[PDB]
Amino acid sequence: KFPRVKNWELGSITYDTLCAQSQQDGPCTPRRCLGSLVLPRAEQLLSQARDFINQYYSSIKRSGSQAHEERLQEVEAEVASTGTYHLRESELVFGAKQAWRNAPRCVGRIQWGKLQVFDARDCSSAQEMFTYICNHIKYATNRGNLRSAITVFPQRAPGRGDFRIWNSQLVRYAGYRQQDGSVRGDPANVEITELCIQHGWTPGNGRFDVLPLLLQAPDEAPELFVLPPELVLEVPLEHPTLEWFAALGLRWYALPAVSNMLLEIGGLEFSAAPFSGWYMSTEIGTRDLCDPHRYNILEDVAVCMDLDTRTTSSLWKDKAAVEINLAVLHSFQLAKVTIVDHHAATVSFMKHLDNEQKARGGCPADWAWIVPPISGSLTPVFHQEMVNYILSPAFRYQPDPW
Amino acid sequence: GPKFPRVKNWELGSITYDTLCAQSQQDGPCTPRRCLGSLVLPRAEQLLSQARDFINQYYSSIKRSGSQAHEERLQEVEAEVASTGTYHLRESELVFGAKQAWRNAPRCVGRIQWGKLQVFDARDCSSAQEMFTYICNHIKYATNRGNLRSAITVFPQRAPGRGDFRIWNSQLVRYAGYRQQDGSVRGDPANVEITELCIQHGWTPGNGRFDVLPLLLQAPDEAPELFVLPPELVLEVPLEHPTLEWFAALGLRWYALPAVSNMLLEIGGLEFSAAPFSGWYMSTEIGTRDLCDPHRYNILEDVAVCMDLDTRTTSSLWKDKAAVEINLAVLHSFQLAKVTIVDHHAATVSFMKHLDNEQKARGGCPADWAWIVPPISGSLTPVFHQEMVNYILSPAFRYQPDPW
Ligand code: HEM
Ligand code: HEM
Ligand SMILES: Cc1cc(N)nc(C[C@@H]2CNC[C@@H]2OCCNCCc2cccc(F)c2)c1
Ligand SMILES: Cc1cc(N)nc(C[C@@H]2CNC[C@@H]2OCCNCCc2cccc(F)c2)c1
Ligand SMILES: C[C@H](O)[C@H](O)[C@H]1CNc2nc(N)[nH]c(=O)c2N1
Ligand SMILES: C[C@H](O)[C@H](O)[C@H]1CNc2nc(N)[nH]c(=O)c2N1
Ligand SMILES: [Zn+2]
Repeated sequence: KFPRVKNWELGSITYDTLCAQSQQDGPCTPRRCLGSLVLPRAEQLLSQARDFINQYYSSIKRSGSQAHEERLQEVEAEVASTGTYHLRESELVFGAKQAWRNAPRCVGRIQWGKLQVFDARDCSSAQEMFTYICNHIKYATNRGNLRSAITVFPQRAPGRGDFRIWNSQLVRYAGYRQQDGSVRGDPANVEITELCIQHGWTPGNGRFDVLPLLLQAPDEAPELFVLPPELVLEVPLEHPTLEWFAALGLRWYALPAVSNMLLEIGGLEFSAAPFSGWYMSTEIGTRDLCDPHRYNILEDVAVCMDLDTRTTSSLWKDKAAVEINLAVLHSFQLAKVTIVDHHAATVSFMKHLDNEQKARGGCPADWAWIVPPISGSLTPVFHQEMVNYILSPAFRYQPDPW
Repeated sequence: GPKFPRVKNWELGSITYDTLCAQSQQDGPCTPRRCLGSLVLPRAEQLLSQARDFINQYYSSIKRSGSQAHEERLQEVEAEVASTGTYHLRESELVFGAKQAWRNAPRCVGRIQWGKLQVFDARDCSSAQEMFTYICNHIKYATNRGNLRSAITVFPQRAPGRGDFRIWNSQLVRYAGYRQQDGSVRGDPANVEITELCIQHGWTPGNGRFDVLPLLLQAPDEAPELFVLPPELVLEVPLEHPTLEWFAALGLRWYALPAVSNMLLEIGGLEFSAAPFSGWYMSTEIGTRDLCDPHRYNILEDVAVCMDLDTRTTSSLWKDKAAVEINLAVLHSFQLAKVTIVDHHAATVSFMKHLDNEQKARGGCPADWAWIVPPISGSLTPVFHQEMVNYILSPAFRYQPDPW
């Protein structure tokens, strides 16, 4: 009923009691575990709303108070009359932080209480979305001293189409399918790149061309907006000891800003609610730059290092990957842009686990995502058993809107 | 697609559906409420149904399903259970079952080799002395002077009201761990308990970092007996680095033969409590887990100091750099000593081939992602990008709690 959770490095044991609060089923059954899958495939609104309002008044230590009773009344009155309701700004702020706190795949949750929430629910056009997005980027970037933020656009409504940001992140690089079937730039972005061109964008021809935004107001075709280049902070990549590295012309953007996820609070759904923090370096150094289906630079770098590329057992991939990760860290540090390495991040996540154990009796965590893509067992999270489950408020993946 | 789990590879975009999971007769620890896939230890009518299922599997495998020989074997199994409470496997049934248990092991990345397993039948064993003889024969055969051969030796099954055959050691070859006066451990901290148990049963201990442990072998209803492995039987590899000349001076070594000895082999409801098996190492297990785990030999800082890395800060990636060179030293040293070993890149490549093989042969492959993905360089290997479905099939290897 309550899972025992063991840490194999230290021998310590906890019991996860928080999982009993989960009201949403995941993909696993007693017959088979599907934990490694990336996307597994009024009365109800009212109970989700009540539970959320209960969570909110409990957080400000006012459970059972007058304000608590009357707010529940307002919610019931609104839902009974209209089939929906609306959150107060303070409730939205609480809800956004809780969705972050609840996110099982996020190693950065020690920071969960520190989040700037921009209320963009008064947005009525793709143009207004753009202005809000520009302000988010400026605030969050803060000349390299990154600040966590989320901008929340109008909720879904039974009648109409969603507000949507078509881009999966606010800042990404284009991928241009070449004549010879190869890709120039980021192969993950060929489709969105093609959509932008088809919506009137004049493309670059570089490996690191910042994509325009396609923003969608309800039941309208998406509209194209180019980010002012001064707003988009980038970091040229150099290596502390390998001089030829800077000459690879590699770079990455400062701000990791996820724009494709749905934010669910109290049964209400925010289909556009882009959020940003700061990078953990292995994501750039390992996944973005070294994934075979991404920039795939591993062999290039290894040849520059004069490593024997002919055989796996020289561990040329492992050596090149480490140096690339080092270059990312050195470069962001040099440019004075907030970044965290995987050792520091996982140490802080272990602290987060302990804090949550005391605060809530557990912490939903997805081990496959929490353990970094290099040097897994070198981090403390590798030796930590984790219990995974869905708590609400929650961030939810939504498929590309085309 | 159908009502079976959809399984995606994110590097290649390819999709399969796992239909094999329908064959699972045993619950794992997950529910719709919560996933427990990352936990190491998951929390006569019965016998006969497991037996029938296994016999059905055996006759399917030899293409005689529904035949007279198949029906007669089922009747023979039932009549034996009816009169004795148990039954016994034929030689070829044991061979099939042991191979199938390996094939079915979700945590094993080496399964491309599953059909090549030398099965030693030791079901005639009747004393701890004879267990020792069988184990020495296994080690000699498996080691083969460095040209390693996969093998399993199967001792008699669990029986009603009679004690088990048990090997107390978790592996046939492990190093001692000696608790020091200052609280530190000399040798392998993982083995402190077994080391102290060996001393209690009359072993004169060494005082090195790499002292091979004796075996504690238990025959039915007896105290375990102590047996020292003759040193000429235990092949070891001194560790050196191809370019860093000081590495050899560290005096590190590892043994050639990974031989797991504490797992239970379950076949058709029969339980083989002693059935040690062995293959060859994947290099990251030694280089990363055995040598670099904080709770094991913990040599990362030592090696990083020798490499002159800045160990005072995480962002120098000193742990990552040292771990890579230690892993390279292991591969290099085993290759130099002509002892079979496989790197994590070659092993995960072969496992992807295995997945494709099993997709065609059985419609899926149970696999534990957290164990298949190696402990360094995870996403540099193809298995990181492959979704995996985990479920329990029988025949199976199951973990056994220490007999103490
Ligand atoms: C402040 C610094 C932060 C760090 C270092 C961090 C770190 C990470 C990392 C490494 C991942 C896995 C990324 C991947 O491989 O795709 C992740 C995922 C995630 N993070 Fe955090 N994060 C931070 C801030 C935030 C914020 C501000 C939010 C929302 C308010 C958030 C919510 C999420 C969610 C929902 C995921 C899963 C995303 C997905 O499914 O693609 N994180 N984070
Ligand atoms: C032939 C070369 C082999 C290779 C390269 C290999 C590789 C591996 C690796 C890397 C692991 C994870 C070990 C750990 O981290 O503790 C593992 C586990 C396992 N292997 Fe294989 N293996 C091989 C042969 C075998 C054989 C012959 C058997 C049995 C017949 C077997 C059955 C298992 C089982 C049952 C586990 C899980 C053990 C546990 O739960 O502690 N493997 N293997
Ligand atoms: C198919 C699919 C499902 C899903 N849940 N998610 C995705 C995004 C993928 C996950 N892996 C790569 C890519 O995500 C890339 C974006 N990752 C940034 C995470 C981050 C880091 C620091 C601060 C933040 F605010 C956010 C795709
Ligand atoms: C508690 C517990 C549960 C469990 N299932 N397992 C264990 C042994 C642990 C697993 N992780 C480290 C240690 O096992 C160390 C032994 N692993 C050798 C694997 C191997 C490699 C090549 C060929 C083979 F035939 C076998 C402990
Ligand atoms: C198939 C597998 O689940 C998939 O490759 C996951 C593994 N772990 C991950 N972990 C993080 N942090 N981000 C990812 O995109 C992934 N991908
Ligand atoms: C907590 C976690 O499940 C545990 O540390 C696992 C992770 N993956 C592993 N994978 C392998 N191959 N061997 C192990 O011992 C472990 N340990
Ligand atoms: Zn699961």
